[PDB]
Amino acid sequence: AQTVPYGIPLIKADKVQAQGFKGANVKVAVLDTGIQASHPDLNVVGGASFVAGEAYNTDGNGHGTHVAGTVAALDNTTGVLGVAPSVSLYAVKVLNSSGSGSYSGIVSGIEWATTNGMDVINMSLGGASGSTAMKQAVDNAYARGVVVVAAAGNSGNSGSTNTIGYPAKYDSVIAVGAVDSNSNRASFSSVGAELEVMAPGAGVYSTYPTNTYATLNGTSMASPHVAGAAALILSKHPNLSASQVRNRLSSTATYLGSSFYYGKGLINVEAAAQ
Ligand SMILES: [Ca+2]
Repeated sequence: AQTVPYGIPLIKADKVQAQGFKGANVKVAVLDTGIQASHPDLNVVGGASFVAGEAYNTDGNGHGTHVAGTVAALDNTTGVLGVAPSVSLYAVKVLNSSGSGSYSGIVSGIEWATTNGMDVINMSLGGASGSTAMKQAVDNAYARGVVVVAAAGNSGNSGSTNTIGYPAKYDSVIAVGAVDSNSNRASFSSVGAELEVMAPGAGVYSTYPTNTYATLNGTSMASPHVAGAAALILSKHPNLSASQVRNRLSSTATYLGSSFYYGKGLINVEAAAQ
């Protein structure tokens, strides 16, 4: 039996898929802790590792495999279902088994993706400080027509302070916040002026290391929902530029409240791709 995470119906991804658009021919790269490529519910086409001692196709953490599942868990009779199950999946390992990585390793990942013709880049990661090299790698991938999506951060609320991390904070990157199955913002979801859109990030069920599925909380689970949506929109309107895809996302977002806590609102892929 194949389970369908509340995340996909909530963003209306099920309606677009029903139309026949599943992200086919779109190249999405997940910049994470890698992916357990042997997982029966995932199809990794390629990737690269910029972390010493670890190949791109193994996930000794779980984070990468789970984020990858949210974007493209195969549409079969088992496991879960991704937002864009027909996407071309690339695993770019920029974080080690402990979920950490260096600026250089990440910059190399961003660069590799841009150079290898990735259409969408997912970065479920963030740090308190940015780097000018990271800022250029991102501004360029975006300028080169690549859709860059990043988790906004799990620093939650803290008085009236900006808790958005990098690279989510850079203009060429879409900062994704998290909400639960009731569309209520999750208390851990970072807040700040740079917040752009919200997506299911609380209790999301997805693929997990050694042929299984688990549930996790975090803006990291939210980001892959927006990356899968970008891929859906593109599988329908191949001619759109990254800038246009991104605008359709924030323009057709279901208003939830102040932009500081929700951005433009919960994404609606049916409205964005129409
Ligand atoms: Ca499946």
